[PDB]
Amino acid sequence: RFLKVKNWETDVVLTDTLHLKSTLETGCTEHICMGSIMLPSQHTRKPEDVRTKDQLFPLAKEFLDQYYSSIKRFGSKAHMDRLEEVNKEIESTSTYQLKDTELIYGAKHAWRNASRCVGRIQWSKLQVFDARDCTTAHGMFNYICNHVKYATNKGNLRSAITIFPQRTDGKHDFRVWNSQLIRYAGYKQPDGSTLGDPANVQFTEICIQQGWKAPRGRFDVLPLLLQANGNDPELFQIPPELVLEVPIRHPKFDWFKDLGLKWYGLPAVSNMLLEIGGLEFSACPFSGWYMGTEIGVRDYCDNSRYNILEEVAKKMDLDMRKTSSLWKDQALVEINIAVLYSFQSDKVTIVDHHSATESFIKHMENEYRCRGGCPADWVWIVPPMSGSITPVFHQEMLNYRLTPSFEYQPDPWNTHVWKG
Amino acid sequence: RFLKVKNWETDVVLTDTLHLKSTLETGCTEHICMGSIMLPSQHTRVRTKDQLFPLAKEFLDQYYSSIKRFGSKAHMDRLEEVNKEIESTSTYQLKDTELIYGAKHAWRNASRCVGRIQWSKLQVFDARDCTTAHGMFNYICNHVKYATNKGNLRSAITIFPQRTDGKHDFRVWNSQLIRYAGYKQPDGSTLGDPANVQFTEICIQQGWKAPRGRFDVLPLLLQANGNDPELFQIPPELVLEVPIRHPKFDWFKDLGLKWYGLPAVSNMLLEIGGLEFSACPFSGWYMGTEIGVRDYCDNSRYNILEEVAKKMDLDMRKTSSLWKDQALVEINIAVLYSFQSDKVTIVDHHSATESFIKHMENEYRCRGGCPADWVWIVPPMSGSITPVFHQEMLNYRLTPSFEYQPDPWNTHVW
Ligand code: HEM
Ligand code: HEM
Ligand SMILES: Cc1cc(N)nc(CCc2cc(F)cc(CC[C@@H]3CCCN3)c2)c1
Ligand SMILES: Cc1cc(N)nc(CCc2cc(F)cc(CC[C@@H]3CCCN3)c2)c1
Ligand SMILES: C[C@H](O)[C@H](O)[C@H]1CNc2nc(N)[nH]c(=O)c2N1
Ligand SMILES: C[C@H](O)[C@H](O)[C@H]1CNc2nc(N)[nH]c(=O)c2N1
Ligand SMILES: [Zn+2]
Repeated sequence: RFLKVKNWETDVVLTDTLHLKSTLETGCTEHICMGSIMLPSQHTRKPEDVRTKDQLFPLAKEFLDQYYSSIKRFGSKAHMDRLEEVNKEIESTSTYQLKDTELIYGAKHAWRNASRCVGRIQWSKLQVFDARDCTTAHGMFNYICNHVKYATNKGNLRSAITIFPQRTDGKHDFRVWNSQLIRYAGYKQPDGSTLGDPANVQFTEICIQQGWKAPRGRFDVLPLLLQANGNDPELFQIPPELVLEVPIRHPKFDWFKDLGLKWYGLPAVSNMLLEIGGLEFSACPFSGWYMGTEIGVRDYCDNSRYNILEEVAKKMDLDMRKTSSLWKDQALVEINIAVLYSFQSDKVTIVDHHSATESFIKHMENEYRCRGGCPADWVWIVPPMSGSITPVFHQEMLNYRLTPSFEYQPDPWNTHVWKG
Repeated sequence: RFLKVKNWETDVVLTDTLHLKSTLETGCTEHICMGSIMLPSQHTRVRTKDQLFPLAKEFLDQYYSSIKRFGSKAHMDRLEEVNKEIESTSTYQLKDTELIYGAKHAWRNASRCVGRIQWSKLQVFDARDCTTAHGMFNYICNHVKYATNKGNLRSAITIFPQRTDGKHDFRVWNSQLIRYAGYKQPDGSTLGDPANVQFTEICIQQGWKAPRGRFDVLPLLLQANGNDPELFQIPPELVLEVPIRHPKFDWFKDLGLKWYGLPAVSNMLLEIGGLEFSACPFSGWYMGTEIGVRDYCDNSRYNILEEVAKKMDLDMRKTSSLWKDQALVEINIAVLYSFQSDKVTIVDHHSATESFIKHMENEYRCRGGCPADWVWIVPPMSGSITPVFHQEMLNYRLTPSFEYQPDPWNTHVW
């Protein structure tokens, strides 16, 4: 079966056959589309769902078939020997270890398969750091520091992922309790207002309970809370000289610097789960570089985040009485101009949403031609401002789940059995 | 099976049971989501005697429930009467009350429509007695004048006779009652609206005398009883237009932009209780972004971004100056400002999406849900600063419904 997608701006039609290799489920049915559900059950991974031999060798075999195909060795003796070796290791030890080459392939293809990621043109240039020999939270801290230094590269950002030991019985998990490696604290005040990043209040409170001495400012970089081998997590402070930040100023508005805004340069997601051949890597922080709107639209202008639209619109002296003045849209553009101006001026890698979406369309067409498709989630790919003046708005997309993959997992403070 | 949707800005959670009453199909499966396909086969559209009575029964069931007469004598009598009429005539006719209910509920069920908070105030014009294209023209002029109301726009639909054997179809060939012509210039580009180049051709290539201008109101091409379609010019005094100026940039007027007040979709199919109304033009009032973002700034449409930005003297060397985004906001300020100045009804995308969230809350509370298509509900600019961006939505197909149908010129047995 073949499936066509049309770009309604250019009339380019592409044909998807890759969806036939889709294994996991979407959450939709013929009678209901769940395409706007944020974290459906099919995109998450409960740690209690630890796999049996029963289901593991078919997942391994399918991964290894894909791997050996990509290296033009399908059906070779190396291929058959590896299948044999993995089979014996499973029935004997109930799990198996990936080779270094397989791990690198797996992590690159999990990103390649991430249908919500607009930055996938870069997928083949991922630096994979093998941390599967790590045993303690202190060792995790050291690996994460090296990831941050490497990825940051003094502003010339480089994509990277660090992969800690895989899940065994779900009782000895490695977890990074931070949602991102670098994030600002948030503090609920007694008067109900929030200081700092409202999205991080709950995690900030955990850190404080675990002994963090909170500066209680608006942009305090959170400590790392790291869990090795299923033990209680431990606190660590990232060396501040490793945390690259950018003060936000506007190229025309001199008062903008006086808002006191900054952001960090390195977006590094650390709470997702990497699935490769049925193995589950519960700690696998990865990082790239920012698209401007992630900071300028969502981080700064979501009502439930720093929420700076009013103050910016006040200082611009826009007509704030009626929404039809579009004072919110005007301030939004100026804030996003400032984010991009500030990063470029400091020579920190950033991409604007016009550039990123145009590159994604080129990536997607290439993937149709060389791979037979490119799974893509329109709801997430379209940028959160100026949607229809980017080319992805007009692009039909097919969403399906391929493995290897990144999955969501429950926050560990909800599942952890505390040792004390 | 009893599903929940969450708003991530407010944490409000709603429970949906209405989807269990879904009848048509989405195009998705458990292995693939087609949520961003413009026109799956299901959203496009002869009925045999067999499929028609269950459809009629389902519709009459929900109608008599809505008036609290489910299981009443009147209900059962109507069921058998339509049953008798289908067995006999191979179709049936709706009572006026059922027609009005069916139309309002087709709008209520339109999961892609952000304006549905207004669904119950729709003015239904019964045109089922119409027999000719001149009669269709008369009915449409009356609709346009009633709906326009000197700029105090009112929602309305006009329903022409239902499909019979599929050979006597009533169709409005225009996609909207009021749209601007488009012509392929000899110099290579496109004058007017590029979206309407084909239809503009079929007007000339059927008789129209085009002014070959940039904002020429297209004539109506009306098809009655399956005959050949006929041209009619809508009286200009009935077509309310708005010159587009900016409340700060005096040069804006020199761009020469205008738009019409009345958005009136004319090419969809209305399905009520199995019956098919192939000609059912309906109208409401614009959300500003429809004109300013899509009509004016789409690259396949009037595509004015570059010209506006040049007149603003923005740095167009690099995309990262966000000159497109700046111009886009100013264009959309001008649209709202112009309509508001001329006292023509318009809603901005902030007000409309806030209204839709309130509508969703009402529908979940009083109906058990509200089918909604996030890809279409979220506005084409400033998506995440509108509340619908953060609102999870369940998309499913309820009937009565509006459906797409093939363009007539591809189907007409000429
Ligand atoms: C290199 C530049 C990159 C850019 C510009 C980029 C951009 C984005 C953006 C804007 C999103 C939407 C998420 C949101 O709005 O919060 C996203 C999602 C995602 N990105 Fe990328 N990304 C990049 C690199 C990477 C890398 C290196 C990885 C992994 C190796 C990755 C994996 C993902 C995944 C898994 C998601 C999906 C999250 C979900 O399913 O909810 N990205 N990306
Ligand atoms: C009164 C104010 C109204 C507003 C502000 C409004 C707004 C919108 C918008 C912005 C869209 C998106 C489609 C596009 O971008 O081209 C839409 C779709 C739609 N509207 Fe409404 N509308 C209104 C009235 C009505 C009425 C009176 C009807 C029918 C009686 C209706 C039926 C529909 C349908 C069926 C669609 C979806 C077409 C599809 O499935 O692709 N609307 N509306
Ligand atoms: C690697 C990377 C690059 C880049 N430009 N941006 C990112 C962050 C995007 C991202 C990537 C990702 F994989 C997961 C998330 C979490 C999204 C949450 C879910 C609810 C609220 N938001 C976010 C990562
Ligand atoms: C009644 C009405 C009100 C309003 N504010 N806007 C409209 C027009 C919106 C609309 C409503 C509708 F039902 C159909 C269409 C045509 C869809 C095409 C196909 C892809 C691009 N557009 C458009 C109608
Ligand atoms: C409900 C809705 O799915 C949710 O708000 C989504 C919409 N699209 C998104 N797209 C991106 N890139 N990031 C997001 O967090 C979201 N949130
Ligand atoms: C391919 C994609 O579905 C297409 O561009 C859609 C996206 N969302 C839309 N949303 C609305 N309201 N109107 C549209 O025409 C579209 N076009
Ligand atoms: Zn779907």
